Amino acid sequence: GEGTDAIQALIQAYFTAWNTNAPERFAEIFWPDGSWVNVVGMHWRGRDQIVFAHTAFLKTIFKDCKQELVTIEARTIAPGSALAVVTLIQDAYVTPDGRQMPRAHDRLTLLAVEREGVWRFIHGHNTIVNPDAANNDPVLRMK
Amino acid sequence: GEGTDAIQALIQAYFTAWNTNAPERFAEIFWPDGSWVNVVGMHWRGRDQIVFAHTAFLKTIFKDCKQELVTIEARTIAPGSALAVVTLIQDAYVTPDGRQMPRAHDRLTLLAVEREGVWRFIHGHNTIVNPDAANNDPVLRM
Repeated sequence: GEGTDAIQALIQAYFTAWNTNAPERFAEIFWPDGSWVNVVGMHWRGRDQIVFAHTAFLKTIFKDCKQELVTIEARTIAPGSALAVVTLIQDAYVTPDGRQMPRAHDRLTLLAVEREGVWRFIHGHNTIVNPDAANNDPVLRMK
Repeated sequence: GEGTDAIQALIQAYFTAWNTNAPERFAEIFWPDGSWVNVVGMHWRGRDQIVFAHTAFLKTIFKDCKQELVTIEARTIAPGSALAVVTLIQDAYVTPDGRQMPRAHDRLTLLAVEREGVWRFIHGHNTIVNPDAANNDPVLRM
């Protein structure tokens, strides 16, 4: 449906901006009242914060760190509202204080809402997938 | 507002169900088409999965593990849609495989939508707050 197609396009735009180190391209895909929560629990309030932080980290720790889409599971949750759970593979990187982060899958929630016929992101929330934990997911014994 | 009041009540109900080990109460605060992403990136699809997993972990690794609400930052994002970013303090616990997880703050997204006058959660996503990383938050430099 419309929301699924729209959020897929927004996700592609986000990844292009990330991978080409073009953080000046993020603002146009978020509403001003957007929010974000990153992999270490930093909470960004409003688009300007989202963009400032994305820009800062793409200049430093993520300047050579590519992200790769694996799957997008997008759905409409209400008229004018689309939710996606994205699985990506992120390159290894070093934190500002020198900790080596391994190449890993991330699990990213993205939410897009439609206003005046136009879709943009309103929220993102990212978590690193722990590969040591995955086989103990209880839903694997259902059915 | 109305979205923020409705989601505030759902959040209190979620935490009460967690802390009192009453996972049978979760089914009533999620829509059937809900989803969830936990602190280790496990992705649950549909309410039956969300409740099954919450129940399994509350019976085992989280049987004595409380979550304390610190702050709720809730807002309307569309008519009938309310988004909250919740800060909570989670007790230490041991993972199924035997790793010790320390007491920590978590940053939890909760999304509620209204259908026929009733609100329930459609999605949740949780991330552990890394206290070592926090001083690197670029927004502190704006």
